[PDB]
Amino acid sequence: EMELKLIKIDTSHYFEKKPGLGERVDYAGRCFYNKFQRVNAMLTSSLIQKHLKREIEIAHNLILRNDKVENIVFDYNGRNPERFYHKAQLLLREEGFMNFTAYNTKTPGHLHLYVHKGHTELGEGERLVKTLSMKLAQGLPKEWKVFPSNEWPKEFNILALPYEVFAKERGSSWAK
Ligand SMILES: Nc1nc2c(ncn2[C@H]2C[C@H](O)[C@@H](COP(=O)(O)OP(=O)(O)OP(=O)(O)O)O2)c(=O)[nH]1
Repeated sequence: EMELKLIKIDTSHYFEKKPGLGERVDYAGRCFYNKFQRVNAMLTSSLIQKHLKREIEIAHNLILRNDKVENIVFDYNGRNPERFYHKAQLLLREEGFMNFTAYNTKTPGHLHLYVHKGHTELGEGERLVKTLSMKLAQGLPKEWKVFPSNEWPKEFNILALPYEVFAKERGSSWAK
């Protein structure tokens, strides 16, 4: 199971997955089909339970007002989450990140790994997560996407609510 965990989800609005298809979006010379509809109403406790029951499929917006993000995220889409998570956690602690949480997503094997950085300017967070992704791809075949990213439209920087906690690490360091 899992109760309520602090990704510091923005609850002012949410995104609902719709059947289809998806609405065409052109972005940076490329085509996207958007299968999620923004809902301009609060993400309530009621709605999350419905999501956990799989009666609905809701996503929260990674990008906060003033283009800040609270988390950078690895979206792992492979079938070896334990191997992925092991190499990711070694990389993270080493690059200074000791606070992160991996959650199970809808497809067995898949995860979202949130790195609990704190409010970060959007561009900087895009860059930092890309750089980590590159470092990680040296030691593992790339079967993840990273968030936030400018590779897709701003509204595709959303994450389906997590279903279960896969793993979690916490810590603090002090030198000199
Ligand atoms: N706005 C928008 N966001 C999307 C769309 N497709 C995916 N996303 C966002 C929400 C998803 O949680 C996130 C990662 O996409 P994935 O296809 O890996 O889905 P997800 O991780 O939720 O499930 P899974 O890997 O299948 O366990 O990307 C879309 O068509 N429109």
